[PDB]
Amino acid sequence: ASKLFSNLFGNKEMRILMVGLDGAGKTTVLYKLKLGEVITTIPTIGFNVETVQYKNISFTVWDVGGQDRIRSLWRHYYRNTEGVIFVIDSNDRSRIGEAREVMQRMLNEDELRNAVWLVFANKQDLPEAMSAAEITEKLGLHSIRNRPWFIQSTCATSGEGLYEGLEWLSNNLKNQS
Ligand SMILES: Nc1nc2c(ncn2[C@@H]2O[C@H](COP(=O)(O)OP(=O)(O)O)[C@@H](OP(=O)(O)O)[C@H]2O)c(=O)[nH]1
Ligand SMILES: [Mg+2]
Repeated sequence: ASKLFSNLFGNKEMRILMVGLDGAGKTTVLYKLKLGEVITTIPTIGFNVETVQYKNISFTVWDVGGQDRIRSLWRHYYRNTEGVIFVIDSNDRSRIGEAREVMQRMLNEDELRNAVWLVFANKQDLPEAMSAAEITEKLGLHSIRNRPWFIQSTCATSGEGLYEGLEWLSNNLKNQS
């Protein structure tokens, strides 16, 4: 319903996990992609998961936070993930430390070791927000080793940057059977 993601994604199977702190703009991203109905599943009371399935592309999304208590189920999703999209509210300096802590925990998860890392520096339409370079430094992305990563400036409201990021992801994502 969006445009040409059919040519991009083709018929390959990309299993994508999109997470980030609440308020980052993940749900906005899902709807803006216009790739399919956003499905809400609650595998466990209090744990809301949103999914979008487009041909062989799957997006699984949920909110994370500094005080998260990971559950076995989370790791079940992790094992089935080929690419991770971590969404950041570029205009929230008060929570960038929290995002860093959460993302660092994920970078150290055994079950996510092979996933390529795409960071969405979202809400870039706000001039007072942090730049992608600032976010790259704060998250410590340059210290990442043996794992492809990329940071993309985005505005989920307008959809700007979303294709560029998913393009990188599609070209770098490593398939796992
Ligand atoms: N300026 C701006 N805002 C954005 C962007 N993306 C999402 N937002 C806004 O950020 C708030 C949270 O987005 P949402 O998708 O629900 O976040 P989440 O799902 O990650 O928790 C929403 O504000 P509301 O509660 O006011 O609707 C939404 O409109 C963006 O690129 N730029
Ligand atoms: Mg949401």
